[PDB]
Amino acid sequence: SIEFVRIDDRLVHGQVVTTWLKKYDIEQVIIVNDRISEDKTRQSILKISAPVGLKIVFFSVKRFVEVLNSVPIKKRTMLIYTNPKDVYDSIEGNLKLEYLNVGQMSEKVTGGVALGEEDKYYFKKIVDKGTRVEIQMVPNDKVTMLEKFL
Repeated sequence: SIEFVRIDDRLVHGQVVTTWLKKYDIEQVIIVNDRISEDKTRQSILKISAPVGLKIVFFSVKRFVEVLNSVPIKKRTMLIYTNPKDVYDSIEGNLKLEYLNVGQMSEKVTGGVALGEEDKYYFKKIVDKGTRVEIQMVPNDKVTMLEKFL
């Protein structure tokens, strides 16, 4: 029951994410990131910043792939990544991804997304695997298809 997967440098920072948690009626955010999965300090800050009723879990890519293949996911879940490489590695780990939302990436391509060489490489692999990829900060924001810049 992964409802929504998003690439966002802010993660759970601000009013940006909560629009998405309302829209998809999210009960659970999984932040899938190696560094954050390592770092209790940034986990504590993100837990401190999360809205009232939200369960937040942190996984490395490896561990998340393992869980994905070993555990059914009941709660309505939003996955947040910070880069397309971890998304593609999750796809090879059997994440079925028809639609991928890109929030903020901090070179410049559009207002909110700054792409490197690695980013363009993996984004191209994602769009190649069939995934529909949309830059959109907020549900009311204008959609731009990322393939545009690939």
